[PDB]
Amino acid sequence: PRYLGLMSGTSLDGMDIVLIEQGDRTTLLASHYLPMPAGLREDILALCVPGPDEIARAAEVEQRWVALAAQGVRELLLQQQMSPDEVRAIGSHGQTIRHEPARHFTVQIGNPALLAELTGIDVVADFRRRDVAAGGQGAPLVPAFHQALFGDDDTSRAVLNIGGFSNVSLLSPGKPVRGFDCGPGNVLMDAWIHHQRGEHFDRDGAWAASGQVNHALLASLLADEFFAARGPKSTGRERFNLPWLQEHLARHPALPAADIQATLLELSARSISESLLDAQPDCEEVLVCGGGAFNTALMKRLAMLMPEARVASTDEYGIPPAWMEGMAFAWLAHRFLERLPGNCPDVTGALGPRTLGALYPA
Amino acid sequence: MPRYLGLMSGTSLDGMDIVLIEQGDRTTLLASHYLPMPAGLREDILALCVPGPDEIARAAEVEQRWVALAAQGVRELLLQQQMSPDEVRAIGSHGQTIRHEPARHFTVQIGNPALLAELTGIDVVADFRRRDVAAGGQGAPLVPAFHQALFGDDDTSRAVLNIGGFSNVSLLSPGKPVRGFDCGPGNVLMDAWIHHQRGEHFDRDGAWAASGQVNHALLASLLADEFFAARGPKSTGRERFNLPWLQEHLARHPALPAADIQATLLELSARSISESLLDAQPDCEEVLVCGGGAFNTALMKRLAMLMPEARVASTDEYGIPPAWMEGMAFAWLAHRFLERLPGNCPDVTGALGPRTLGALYPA
Ligand SMILES: Nc1ncnc2c1ncn2[C@@H]1O[C@H](COP(=O)(O)OP(=O)(O)NP(=O)(O)O)[C@@H](O)[C@H]1O
Ligand SMILES: Nc1ncnc2c1ncn2[C@@H]1O[C@H](COP(=O)(O)OP(=O)(O)NP(=O)(O)O)[C@@H](O)[C@H]1O
Ligand SMILES: CC(=O)N[C@H]1[C@@H]2OC[C@@H](O2)[C@@H](O)[C@@H]1O[C@H](C)C(=O)O
Ligand SMILES: CC(=O)N[C@H]1[C@@H]2OC[C@@H](O2)[C@@H](O)[C@@H]1O[C@H](C)C(=O)O
Repeated sequence: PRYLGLMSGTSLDGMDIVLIEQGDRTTLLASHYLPMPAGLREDILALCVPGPDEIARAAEVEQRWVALAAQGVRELLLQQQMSPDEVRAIGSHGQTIRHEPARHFTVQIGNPALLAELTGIDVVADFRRRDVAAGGQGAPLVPAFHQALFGDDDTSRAVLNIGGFSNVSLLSPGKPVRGFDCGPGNVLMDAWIHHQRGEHFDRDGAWAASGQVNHALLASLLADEFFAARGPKSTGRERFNLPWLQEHLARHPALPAADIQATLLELSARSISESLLDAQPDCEEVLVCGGGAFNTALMKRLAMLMPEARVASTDEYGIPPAWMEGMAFAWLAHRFLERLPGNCPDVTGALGPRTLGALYPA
Repeated sequence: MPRYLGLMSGTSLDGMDIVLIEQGDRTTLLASHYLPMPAGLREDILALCVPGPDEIARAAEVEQRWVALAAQGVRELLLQQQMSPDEVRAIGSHGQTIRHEPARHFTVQIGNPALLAELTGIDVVADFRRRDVAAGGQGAPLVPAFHQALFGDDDTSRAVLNIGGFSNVSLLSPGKPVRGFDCGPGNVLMDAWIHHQRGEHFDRDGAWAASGQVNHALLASLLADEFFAARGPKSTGRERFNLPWLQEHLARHPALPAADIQATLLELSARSISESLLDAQPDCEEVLVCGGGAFNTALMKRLAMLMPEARVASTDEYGIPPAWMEGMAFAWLAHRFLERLPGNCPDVTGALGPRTLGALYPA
């Protein structure tokens, strides 16, 4: 059977649409990227902070989100010369607008009934909430998929997503899959360069690379309680955001903006490397996915901070780093429909294995 | 002959209805259980029915408590019936409407079905309205398909009329597609007015209304609302009919006695039902009344007088308790989802066509 996966992550760069075949293997068949319209991007970011009239605002924003998703699905199908009927189901994450696992809730918008109506394909959606209901963080969910791809008897591996947020899957032989969110990935580097220069992101980490790390600031940032925590943990824009950074910056006289950028890159690399090696000290291979894999400067620093391990993108292993998250949700649709568990209890802290998501039939 | 639970909490927020049916060749009400709505939860839910601050966080927390209460209701029914959760195929859960905006193409029912599934250990089918809305429909009312299944009769033009917080009718005309719509306020304003004035949750038997005098001028002004003039598919809710709405009209006429305003509100519900029902189904022979309005003696008497051509009676007279019809309908829709039989009526909702309604959250 073939499955579509739809992901729109933290970074709000665009929508990912993937087509896989699931048999004994998971094979990527096709992909399609649609950049996020600037208006829709702003309207989603506006829902990530508490504000007024959120029920109505969210209901309208998610109509536009779903329409874009359905358009992307249509475009992939046309490109591949396939009918919808050839696809078993779409696995749709939706869009996170609030993540408060401490308060036992997570909010992904993306009106699945409307996605089913527009695409003519069954939709499996709302994957995180059964994990949270069972006492879990609800995140990260990719570890079960990372296992399916890269679980190796002889090799101690970390599979590292660097999206807006970073998260790692620890694949240790003869051990439960573990993992967690490491902290910020691209989110603060993207925020800072956009705040300062109106750029979307820091191309190849060049701006960061042109600056010097500021020790006082780095120490300030790394002392956030999130970094000290071990075991299951998940985060989001609730914690790591421009106001948070500004608060730290206020405690010292002004710095060059590129030094701040440089420190933000070091924050990402340090929080990742230290949480990864704290959990899996005998790691021999770090398999990097997400768009952070294209930040040359970041990838260099990760290799330096983890000299024991080979740091490489998943491309080496036949999986494009950009499409890993899309692939995961396609996979999760399959897991739903076969009634196999989608969470990893030692990742999320949930009471046990759970079937994740909900079916909206065409 | 599988068994389904139905879980419903309507706009009146009086409480939570849990039903158990068997769905063989026909629908059989096996059991029911009623939970009063805790006062704090009722207020928290109402607070979400009007635009306000921090709604995403407030709704997420409120629904935790709604689901916990629903789950305890399910447990209590199963304990009373000496049943295991494994004996139930699925729960059909409407959730709780907090916003209904058909003209903006959205409707919002809270009630975290994944948590409901976790807590009950029973498969949940929820989120019934949004596929109909997706297909261009009102999303409401959804009972007509169930009403047709229960009471469809090729000999008799019947109307099945729910009088809850809001009123809605199912028009079962022999040889014709099922039609229907919300009629207007049911109990919502009579409840709101007596609570506003005296702190009562409802006007028992419509005795307070009956003591007052209908104000014909005020009545005409209320019935002049554009909603009442619309025909075909239409749906409404607290967004339209609420205390501010009444008060804008009250600031037309002099300082009326509160009992006269209550009498007027009763007549408003009676006239809006009678006028819309008769307009759509002049041939109506029987009006079968369900929902809590069936228990308002004064209202039922007025409906009878305003529709002298039809036999007006509660569904009790036809072997379904008026109180439990809605819960039964959602249990039935869980069934329809599983069998992939359509849940909507396009000539009711205005949708493009028949649709499978709801979403499955497996235990
Ligand atoms: N050439 C590059 N140099 C530096 N950073 C890059 C480059 N290309 C992409 N990025 C970063 O990667 C980010 C987007 O990665 P992505 O993995 O799509 O994030 P996401 O949206 O949070 N996750 P997803 O759901 O997988 O799309 C951008 O915002 C940039 O910060
Ligand atoms: N004895 C009675 N006399 C008068 N009114 C009554 C009586 N018993 C119940 N009611 C009314 O019935 C209402 C509740 O009916 P119910 O059928 O539970 O509505 P609901 O389902 O919550 N609303 P909705 O979702 O709009 O259909 C109460 O708020 C009262 O107004
Ligand atoms: C609540 C939420 O949307 N978390 C995202 C986010 O983006 C990265 C990281 O934080 C991860 O934990 C999760 O996404 C990926 C797809 C996951 O669940 O594995
Ligand atoms: C949006 C919404 O929840 N509408 C309710 C309300 O309560 C009565 C009436 O207005 C009806 O249209 C509907 O409920 C019943 C259960 C229905 O869908 O038939």
